[PDB]
Amino acid sequence: ALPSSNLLAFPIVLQDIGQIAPQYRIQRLDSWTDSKEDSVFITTYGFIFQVPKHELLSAAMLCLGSVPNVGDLVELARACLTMVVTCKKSATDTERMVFSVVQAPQVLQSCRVVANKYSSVNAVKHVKAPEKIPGSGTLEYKVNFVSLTVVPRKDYKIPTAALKVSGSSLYNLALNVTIDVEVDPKSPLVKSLSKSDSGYYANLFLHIGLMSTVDKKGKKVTFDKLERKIRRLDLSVGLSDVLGPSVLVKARGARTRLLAPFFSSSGTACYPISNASPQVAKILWSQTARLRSVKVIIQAGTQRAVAVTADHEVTSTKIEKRIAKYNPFK
Amino acid sequence: GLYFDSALPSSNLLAFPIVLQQIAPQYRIQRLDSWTDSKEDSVFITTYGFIFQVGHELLSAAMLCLGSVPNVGDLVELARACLTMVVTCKKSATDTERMVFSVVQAPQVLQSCRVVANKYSSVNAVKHVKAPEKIPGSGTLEYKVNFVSLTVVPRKDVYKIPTAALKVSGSSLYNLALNVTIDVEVDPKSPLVKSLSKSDSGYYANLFLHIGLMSTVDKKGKKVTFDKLERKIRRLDLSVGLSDVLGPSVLVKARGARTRLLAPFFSSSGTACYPISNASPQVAKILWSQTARLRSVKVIIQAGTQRAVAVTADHEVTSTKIEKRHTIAKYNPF
Repeated sequence: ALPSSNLLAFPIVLQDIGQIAPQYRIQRLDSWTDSKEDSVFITTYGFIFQVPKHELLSAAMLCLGSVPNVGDLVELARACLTMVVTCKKSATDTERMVFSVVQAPQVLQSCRVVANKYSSVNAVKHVKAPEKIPGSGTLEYKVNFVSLTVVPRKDYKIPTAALKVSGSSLYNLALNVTIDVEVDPKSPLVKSLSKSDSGYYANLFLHIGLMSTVDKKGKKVTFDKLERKIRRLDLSVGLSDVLGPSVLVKARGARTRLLAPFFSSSGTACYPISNASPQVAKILWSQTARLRSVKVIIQAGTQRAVAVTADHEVTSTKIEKRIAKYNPFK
Repeated sequence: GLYFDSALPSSNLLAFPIVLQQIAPQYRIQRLDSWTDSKEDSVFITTYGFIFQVGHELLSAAMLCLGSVPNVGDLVELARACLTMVVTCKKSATDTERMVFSVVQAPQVLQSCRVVANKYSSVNAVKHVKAPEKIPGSGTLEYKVNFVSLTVVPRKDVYKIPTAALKVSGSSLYNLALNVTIDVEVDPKSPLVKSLSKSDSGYYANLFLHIGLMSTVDKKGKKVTFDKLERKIRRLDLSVGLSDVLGPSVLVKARGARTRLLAPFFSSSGTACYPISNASPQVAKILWSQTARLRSVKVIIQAGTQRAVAVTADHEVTSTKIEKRHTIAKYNPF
């Protein structure tokens, strides 16, 4: 309380039985290296209505893709509001929400969702409460919040398969991230979070790369050595919105050969929380948040071994500026 | 451990932490087998319980499947043994957050089930933990089993469709699907109401399930009509129930022959089983804690590609039979 974004928890909000002002935010990842070839990543947030004649079922999240870093950004956000979108349930291996673009301004025509006229997304990652969405009827999605992020050719989402690579000659590099969330203590959201005296916070565990267990001359890397490599890697970590709430990791120092594919050639990686942990992602649709702590953790490199081998904590990383505030249009 | 008030079933404590602020072990058995015996028969075992932090603090409800043992012994003694298990857990991650359960002690009757044979299982956390965001990614944690749910069925009947055959799409196919609504017994004071549909009777949950594929043409030439498809589907003679094999799941059965496209969506004995925790993790975990039964199941035709679904209204065809005997049943103390 009281940013207007809190309503994006619907229906898990106090007044759930029975448009207030369209908001927008703009985040630059690197305000010093602005280019016309940078991409503007655009996320919508809003509400699924049943067809007043109009019933509020759920908050929902719709990624548009990107557009070149061209034009005035606040007007690009205004165009996101005049978009007309319909959605139905569907399902493939899981429940899907199919959104259809009915109409959209010309400025949005080069992003993937608008170019394709549709988007089909995992419903548990994109809808607050899919159990609430009828399998039939006439449904509508109303965009009320627009969030744009300008990102330099840091392009860098690790392909999912590479996040699942594993083996007994490897360690799994991972981050134990805790996130403070601002919330009304009488909100039902509060139920699923931890309580400290510093406040309510969420826990996230995130796999960030891989390392070798073994020397150039066969066995075997000492912990001290491993931690020196981690230290040199000199991590910084923030919260962002880049097609959904996202964890940004930046190495300011060199990568080892195994860690190298897990970052762009400029030392950055972007992790969509909605794949990492879908319940944390949806919380952050609605509540302001910032990193409480980030500890870097080493675990064995197969889940079988994770089960029998204790984790090695090393150090904290800096917290690198994790984000924009929602504002009304003026 | 901790408590829950006398009015409601203990199974309702499996909502934790989604509860408004004494509990003994329980079991339930579902029989999908015939009354006679065979060694095609297996006992699938699901456990439900709580992850505690030792540093003794209750964090979240959780579910862990163990796999299956042969149908031998006394099933009430098999269930009792499930409580003797020692299980720790910790977070890990690959592409997604993982919960890793480590079986530290297990009784001899379980030694052949998958999770006990290996001494661990590593599961998608959002599907197996009510509130993964409340679990610390370090610290001392234990999984304590309090509910054990057994399902006896022949092995050949638990035909779960592999992910890829469920994504198979096509311009000249129809998406055959089920629109499933589920009545759930829940108290109105319970926080869980928020995410449910208000019924004239009570509360329901909506679930939309992809079930097979059908051709837009008749073999030897197009183009199948409103009426012929109805024919084929009524001939399929679909029946649908709930159960707890591999967690809360939807059982789907066809009495009739399958067309060439539908075949692989059913076993040679016309059965299929869809874990809800894949279709919808949120409905699945509701089902941990509340009793429930099918409210209604309509058969639906959508286009064969997602692109086309988006431009095409759903055509509702018929309802299915509801196996009134197969429901999300309640537990009994030992």
